[PDB]
Amino acid sequence: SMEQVAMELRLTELTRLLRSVLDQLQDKDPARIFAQPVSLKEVPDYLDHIKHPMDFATMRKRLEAQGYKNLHEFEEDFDLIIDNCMKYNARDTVFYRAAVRLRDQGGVVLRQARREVDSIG
Ligand code: NA
Repeated sequence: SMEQVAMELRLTELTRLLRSVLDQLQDKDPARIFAQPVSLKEVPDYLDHIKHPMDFATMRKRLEAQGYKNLHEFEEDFDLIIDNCMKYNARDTVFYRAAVRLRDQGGVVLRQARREVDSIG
């Protein structure tokens, strides 16, 4: 149906916007602390601590399968990246501090992204 096609065109346009949002968020992590999943080879106990791991590559795989239906879903995953890090790592570490910085800087990007997704519908 044409109704189905139009919904698919909306999903595709959301995906295009979320890709640009994701590039912008990832530029706020120049050290690439959040680029890849935490390795279970190098933190074997990780899954005893963190129930829902997340990272930018896993977000990008989901994005390219057009697996985000709205901004809320994408934000949930971004927040997991930050929130997992701040729980596993202590306040005085380079990791926790990189999470704080990504959060603060990412908040700006997401503030306007929420306006653009509303605005363009
Ligand atoms: Na902690």
